[PDB]
Amino acid sequence: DELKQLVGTKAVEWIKDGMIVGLGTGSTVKYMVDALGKRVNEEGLDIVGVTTSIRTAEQAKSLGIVIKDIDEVDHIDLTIDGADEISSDFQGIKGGGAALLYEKIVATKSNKNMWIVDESKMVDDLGQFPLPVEVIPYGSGTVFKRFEEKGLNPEFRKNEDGSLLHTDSDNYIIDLHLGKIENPKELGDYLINQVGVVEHGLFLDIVNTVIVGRQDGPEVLEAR
Amino acid sequence: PNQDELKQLVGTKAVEWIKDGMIVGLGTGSTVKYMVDALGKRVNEEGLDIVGVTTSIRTAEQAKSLGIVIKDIDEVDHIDLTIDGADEISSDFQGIKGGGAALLYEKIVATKSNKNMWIVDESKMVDDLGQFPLPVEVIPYGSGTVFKRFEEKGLNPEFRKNEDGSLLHTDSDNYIIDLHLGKIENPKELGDYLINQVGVVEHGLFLDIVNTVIVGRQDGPEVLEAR
Ligand SMILES: [K+]
Ligand SMILES: [K+]
Repeated sequence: DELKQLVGTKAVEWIKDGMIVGLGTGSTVKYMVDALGKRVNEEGLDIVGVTTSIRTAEQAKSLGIVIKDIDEVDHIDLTIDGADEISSDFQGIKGGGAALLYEKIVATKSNKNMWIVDESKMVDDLGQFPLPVEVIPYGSGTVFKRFEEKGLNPEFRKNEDGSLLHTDSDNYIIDLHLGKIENPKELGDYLINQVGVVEHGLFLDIVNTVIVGRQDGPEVLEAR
Repeated sequence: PNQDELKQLVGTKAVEWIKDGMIVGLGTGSTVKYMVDALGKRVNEEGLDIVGVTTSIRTAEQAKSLGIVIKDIDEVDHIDLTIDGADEISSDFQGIKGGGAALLYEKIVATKSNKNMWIVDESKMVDDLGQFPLPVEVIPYGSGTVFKRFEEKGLNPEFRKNEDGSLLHTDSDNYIIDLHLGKIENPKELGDYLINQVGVVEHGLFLDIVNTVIVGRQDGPEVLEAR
């Protein structure tokens, strides 16, 4: 929590008056949103937020931040979100919290993307964290069998009570337990070209800046 | 009229490919309607034994009303043959589908199927695809943004509406944007672009899929072996 809070506080230095800002999810982002509300309510910062989730929208609105729908703004200047893993090549896995689709829709509209993470999220190669894939329910068992045959070690995502998780768009999630993803661009191409795959959790050539929480403070890394 | 008679002709001709014990994918549309009627006849009046796998809620409603057994696609381990319609078939046997808004489940079923047969009246045969607007199935969240990207890309998009003017919802509860492209000279490139767009679930280009086409002509059905 200590690392998350220094990073969330540092991140809001990137926000400028007049901006439209995408706000992501996670414990790390929660600290950032609190520090953003601080600036809005003490320093007169004027901005509009777009969020990847309800929980964040409700937090931002309780702080007096104006939130609009994605299709109500003509651009997003900067989106600040967390990540489940970030590799040495600055490719990400996201959607551990099941919102990979809306996260990618917000990221794609955004001019810049910043990810804020503690040190434990930085890996050499992606793949220890299971890769989520959003799948149309009808035929999802057959998609699962294709993934099993390819060697991707698929598992359907469950709610705490063991029922199938349904996403915001009413799809299922299949997590792939891959171990190591040496070629994420090849895997992403395979996945998106499978019938019934709506989106996957590889966020490739997206993040521009990363802020990493280390024991000695936040470190800023430029990706692209 | 003449067009209904051609659709009737190919729908009746198509059911000859159906044999006892097959698992058959059932398409969607006004031509498929005749085929499902013909299949029902063979089931109820000839004791033909098969299992159907549907591509839309409409087709399942028709098949159930006829006593055709329908199984979920994930309850069958293979599909022998799928018989569906098409909005356009090009001279190299590529298709546009989705005029009936069922492109996604149509493509899911076709992909499981060992063989795919399309049944059409002669008006469906084109040299190049594209006069018929290309349907694209899109996630609702962010779909105005997607629409604007297509507009900027010069793709002439239009959201699919019901007859009352409200937005059409597909069986999976997505929207459809039809693209008024006029002529599509490189459909593989176009398919690749569309599927790579965030928020696009599936598109109506059905490339290197169809095996057999039955075309209803003025002098009868012509069977074309595509691949
Ligand atoms: K896909
Ligand atoms: K897509």
